[PDB]
Amino acid sequence: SQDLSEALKEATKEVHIRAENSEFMRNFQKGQVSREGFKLVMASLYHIYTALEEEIERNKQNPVYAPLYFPEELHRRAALEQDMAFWYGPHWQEAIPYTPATQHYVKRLHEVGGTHPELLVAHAYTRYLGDLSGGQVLKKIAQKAMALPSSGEGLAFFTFPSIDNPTKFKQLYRARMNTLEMTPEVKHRVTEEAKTAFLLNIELFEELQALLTE
Ligand code: HEM
Ligand SMILES: Clc1ccc(CCC2(Cn3ccnc3)OCCO2)cc1
Ligand SMILES: [Cl-]
Repeated sequence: SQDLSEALKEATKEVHIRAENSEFMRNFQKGQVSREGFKLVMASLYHIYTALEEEIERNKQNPVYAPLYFPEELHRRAALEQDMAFWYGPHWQEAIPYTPATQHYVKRLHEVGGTHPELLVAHAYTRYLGDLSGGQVLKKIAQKAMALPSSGEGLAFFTFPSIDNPTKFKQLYRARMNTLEMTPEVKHRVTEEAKTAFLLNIELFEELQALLTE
């Protein structure tokens, strides 16, 4: 049939266009982004990734994910912790927010990681394949807007020190992604979960936009 890496690209091209042009994003690309909303986004990602990576570890030995286990090159938890200490200070752990939409996302992550590990790959895709495609353009909007150092403090999340060429790594990852055992049943559910992952995102951005509009 059709390769998984391309079945997912197709299955999410529509919803990607709705997320890329959601209100919050539309605002971010306008350079209009306060420290307040940015910290909000970063804190939320910290929870999302802490959940995703905690589940990837639980299933790293599992053949439904194993081929994609790249902690040293992809994982964001460590980088996000550095960003949390930078934005929220030393005791950020007891100061960061945990909004409802974020909880919904984390809840789903644990469900998949605990009971539908074969779908776990739909979330690594949505999250990591995305981070290797445009954390370059938005990175620059951020630095400009808030006056952040080229050195990287406060933007650890956006850097990949162990990956030289993200485009090339992304290609490798796609190929590896296509070596996983796939059956109609699984290929169907996996792409379906990727659309859900996008919606959880779109929902999260609508919720943050709401909060910021005091
Ligand atoms: C600030 C709004 C966004 C912009 C401007 C943006 C832009 C892009 C661009 C330019 C690409 C690469 C295009 C290509 O394939 O040649 C891309 C890929 C991707 N984006 Fe976004 N994106 C945005 C938001 C999102 C969101 C909210 C998600 C979901 C967390 C997301 C998930 C992805 C994924 C999964 C890919 C890789 C698809 C693939 O190549 O198979 N993006 N994005
Ligand atoms: Cl404000 C904000 C919101 C979301 C992120 C996260 C990662 C990311 C990764 N990504 C970039 C292009 N396509 C996906 O998702 C959307 C924009 O960047 C950073 C900053
Ligand atoms: Cl939608």
